[PDB]
Amino acid sequence: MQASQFSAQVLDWYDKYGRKTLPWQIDKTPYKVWLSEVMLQQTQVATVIPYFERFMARFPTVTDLANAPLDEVLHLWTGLGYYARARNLHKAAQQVATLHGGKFPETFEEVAALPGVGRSTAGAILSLSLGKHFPILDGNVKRVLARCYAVSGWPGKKEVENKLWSLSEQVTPAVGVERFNQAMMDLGAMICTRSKPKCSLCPLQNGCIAAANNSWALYPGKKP
Ligand code: SF4
Repeated sequence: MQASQFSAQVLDWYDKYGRKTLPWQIDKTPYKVWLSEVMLQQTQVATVIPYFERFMARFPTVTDLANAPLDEVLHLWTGLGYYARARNLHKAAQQVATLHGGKFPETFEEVAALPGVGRSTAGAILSLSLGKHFPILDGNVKRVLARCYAVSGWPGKKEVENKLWSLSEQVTPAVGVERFNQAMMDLGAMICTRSKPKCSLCPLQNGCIAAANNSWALYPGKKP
């Protein structure tokens, strides 16, 4: 499907059905988007929301998080699993307090230099909170693009992951990037699911190659 048609259909879909009232979209900031991206990495949204709210009440700024004892951070994380995320979260807050005056960095290289933050998390923080023109590629997004454009192969191989980053760059627009990147997370979470995707509710169904051939189970490829 042509890229300009892809982005316009995703944006029109988000206008009419999209998630717009999550706590981190009210009065968005880079701090709020970073905290939400780290909690969502290995946890589903319904579980994350109460934890996000308790972390913003206790730590209203990144300096408050940096100055707190690591044990108080681990105690509030209890129940989220995957505690390396919490240890990296605290070190990253200390780096922002120490190197950047307590203000969350706004350039890609400085954001991705934080522990716990990779290439997709960095572009999510800067596109969603400030409107910068960066694409994302988490597991939800990988599945939508690999099925729409029939990208087989395991994304654990570099050549395959690079093909997926190039497709995400191509379909991600500059006008409406904040809406588009949230919409691709929503589609991958709620519509183009791992098992039996809901293609009749998908705004890409008229041009998706997997839907034309009922071949969604081939994309992305699995570990060989
Ligand atoms: S039409 Fe179906 S397989 Fe294609 S992107 Fe949408 S939900 Fe996924």
